[PDB]
Amino acid sequence: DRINTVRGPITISEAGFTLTHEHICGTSAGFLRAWPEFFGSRKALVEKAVRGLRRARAAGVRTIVDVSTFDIGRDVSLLAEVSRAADVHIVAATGLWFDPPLSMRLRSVEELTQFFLREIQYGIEDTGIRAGIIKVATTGKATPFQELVLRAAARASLATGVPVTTHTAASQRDGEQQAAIFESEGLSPSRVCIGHSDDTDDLSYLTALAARGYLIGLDGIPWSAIGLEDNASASALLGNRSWQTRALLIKALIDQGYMKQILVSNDWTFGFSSYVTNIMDVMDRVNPDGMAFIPLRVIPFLREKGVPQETLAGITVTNPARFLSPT
Amino acid sequence: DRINTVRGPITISEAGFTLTHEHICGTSAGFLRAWPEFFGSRKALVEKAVRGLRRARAAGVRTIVDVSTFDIGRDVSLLAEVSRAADVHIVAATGLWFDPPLSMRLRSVEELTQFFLREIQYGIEDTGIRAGIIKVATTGKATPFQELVLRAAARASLATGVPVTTHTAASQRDGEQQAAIFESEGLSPSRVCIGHSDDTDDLSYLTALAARGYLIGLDGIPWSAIGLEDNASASALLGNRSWQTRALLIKALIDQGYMKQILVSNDWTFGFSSYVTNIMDVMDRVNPDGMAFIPLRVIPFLREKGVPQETLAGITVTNPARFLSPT
Ligand SMILES: CP(=O)(O)OC1CCCCC1
Ligand SMILES: CP(=O)(O)OC1CCCCC1
Ligand SMILES: [Co+2]
Ligand SMILES: [Co+2]
Ligand SMILES: [Co+2]
Ligand SMILES: [Co+2]
Repeated sequence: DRINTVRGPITISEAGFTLTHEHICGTSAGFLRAWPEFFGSRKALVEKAVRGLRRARAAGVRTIVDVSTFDIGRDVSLLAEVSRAADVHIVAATGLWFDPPLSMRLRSVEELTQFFLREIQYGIEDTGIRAGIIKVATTGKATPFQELVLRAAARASLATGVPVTTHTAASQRDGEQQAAIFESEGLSPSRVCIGHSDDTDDLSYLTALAARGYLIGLDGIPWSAIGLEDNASASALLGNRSWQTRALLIKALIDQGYMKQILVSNDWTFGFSSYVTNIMDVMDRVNPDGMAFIPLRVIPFLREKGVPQETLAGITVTNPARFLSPT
Repeated sequence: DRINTVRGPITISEAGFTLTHEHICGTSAGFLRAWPEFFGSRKALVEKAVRGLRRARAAGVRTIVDVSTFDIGRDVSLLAEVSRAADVHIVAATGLWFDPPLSMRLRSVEELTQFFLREIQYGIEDTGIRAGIIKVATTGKATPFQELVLRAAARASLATGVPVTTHTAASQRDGEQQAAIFESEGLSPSRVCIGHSDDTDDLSYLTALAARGYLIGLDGIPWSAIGLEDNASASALLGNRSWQTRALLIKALIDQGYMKQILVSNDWTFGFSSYVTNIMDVMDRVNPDGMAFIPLRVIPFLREKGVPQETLAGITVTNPARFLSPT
């Protein structure tokens, strides 16, 4: 009923339309403070983020969950500033993604548990801002360290009730390995979202996880490099599957009785330094709507395909509410 | 005429006895701010660092060059606080070591040149504290990215006059490849220190580089894991060669007429998170003197072996002053 946001505790009824997997900035630990000029300036990044979230709010969005971890360069002070200026609730994250520095990668499962617990129970850095979600990641078969992160995430979740959201290489069916590891720790499937699931057309994989109680993250609907096959870097990241094909997976899962298991988002950002230099400009040209892509283009598309507004309201309001609530 | 420290510009004479390769904290970008409890607390680390530097000061040290780069988790505000309370000048560093995150590893030579220049000319983060040295690294044959860092370092040094200091896998003769890359950029050998040179006994390698005008960094004299062969992690880090063996390389270069090419240090720290958890405790047990090891143990050892006082004063005061001075 009460979740932690970057502005403090709010009631779950106030969350409303929620985008479950977003980023204010896709960067690296300490990078934004050390080289803000990469993004023009910190002020330019703040202004871009505020304009984007205000446009998303005008379109219907009330809350975004920033799944940026320590290693994605999460700066909660930036999240707080943007949240207040745009009047959009932002849920901060803990956990580790696939670029942890030596000081993180050499740690034991017990040490990582205390770090994730510190960020949820005490606060992130010296801000007092508490995390409301744990972000973990695997890119194919889990490395010994990634297995420790998954276990530590599960132990932190059981102690606080806070949910776990994942990054997967969906074509490699990573969700199954993640699921098995979470369940070996006693974590309930209802507290986990298997993300980047829209990167695959394998419905047998998605429905099986959904049947076990897992939340399915169809979280990168506008990600498409169709038309830009000459740009090798944009093709490798955005993929060659259309926004429509990704959006039709939402309909496919509703039609198989799993409307309560779907979580939708854009996996968008306002700053991107962890890849090639031109990537943010390339991405903004592909999708000028940004985070507003879900209520402006995806919801009307699904209404046109036959999905009722009540089901779409259930996926964007009711589902994230149940997922984010500490249980 | 003036060297930039964490407390502002100082004259050449104010530098005095200088330790050319040290660290206040050996960590990772953003780590100290995100998990200060790893070091007990930030207050505990500051207090330990201030005591250790005051110990070094009473023994003769007036300046240390903290070669902690962005990726070693350099926190210039921590450096400034410790410097003020201990009354020991600290020269901060720019550059990149062997743990760059995605946002750094994906950058071009031009972009990295602008980052290093920003840290020398403008300042580090939002502190206004300017770096007075560029730290780079290779661990065997240079990787494509490490070659870009060395080139960017050379271009940054040529525009500012600030020197370059390196980390080497000395047994692999890395200094020769580093030298070839620096010289191809038009960088003068007198502006470069080939560090970790005390990790090898190959005198023909050290003398050839010294004859070419390079400064030889015999920078980790107390590093020895003799007596603790049971500790796999400490053995792989510190090595099996004695401090005496490392210190006899200073005498060996003085005997072959390269007194002017020697830079001595401890490569010590007060906090260490980029390795195994108990490493700082193990290191403090091996060498309780810390940064005071050079004037308390190495200087009297060399005095007993036949090296005169004016020669040792030349290595510890004159050589660093000439190296650090922007030329
Ligand atoms: C490879 P991944 O989909 O995690 O990349 C993310 C893209 C959005 C910013 C954070 C990184
Ligand atoms: C031999 P290496 O430079 O990796 O070890 C250092 C120890 C002090 C902190 C920075 C790292
Ligand atoms: Co991801
Ligand atoms: Co993401
Ligand atoms: Co080193
Ligand atoms: Co060092």
